[PDB]
Amino acid sequence: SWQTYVDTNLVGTGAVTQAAILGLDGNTWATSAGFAVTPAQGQTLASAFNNADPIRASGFDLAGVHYVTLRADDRSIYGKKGSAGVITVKTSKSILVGVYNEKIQPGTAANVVEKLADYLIGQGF
Repeated sequence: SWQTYVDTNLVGTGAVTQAAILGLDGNTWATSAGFAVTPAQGQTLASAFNNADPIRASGFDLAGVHYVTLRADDRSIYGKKGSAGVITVKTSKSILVGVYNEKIQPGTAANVVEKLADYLIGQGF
């Protein structure tokens, strides 16, 4: 879903000053930011979603960013750390990753990512 919205606003700063689309062990789709995630991107998200134990306690880490992760098991997963935030939710067989800094509020980005998804939720991937 963020594919076409990745090369325009959604990523430039249409809610997040950075965003990437990874997940699903089938392949990648499209990313756009200033951080290279290790090759274990789709392998760290599918495994991180085991029992909300590793992501809940201690939190998880990536190339150079990490969060505490509050809830992660229902369907959406927008984690935060107190300054920046990474909205990781599923849509069209892909987990968008709204990577933004403190400039964007954890609510202004969760509101736009909630409506866009609302469109792809009717189907459910």
